[PDB]
Amino acid sequence: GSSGSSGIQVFVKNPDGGSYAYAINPNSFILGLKQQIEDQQGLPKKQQQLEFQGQVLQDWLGLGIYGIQDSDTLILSKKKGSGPSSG
Repeated sequence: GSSGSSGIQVFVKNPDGGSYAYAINPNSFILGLKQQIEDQQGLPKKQQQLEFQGQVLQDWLGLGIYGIQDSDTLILSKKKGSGPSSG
């Protein structure tokens, strides 16, 4: 387990059947959190899409801009599709 007086703990529910508690500052940018999921899970950000209360969290929108709090849940869904251009 982990802990930290500073920062909020969010649960990332994967489309598989589980959830992982991630650590990220509330002032940080959304993208920041995603990265951690791309380096931990290996899944590409462009794919990983977290939605809250039915809203797409941008990258330039801090975790606060929306109003996210600690002990919150985040749904993960891979972009259903694939382009012929892979870089």
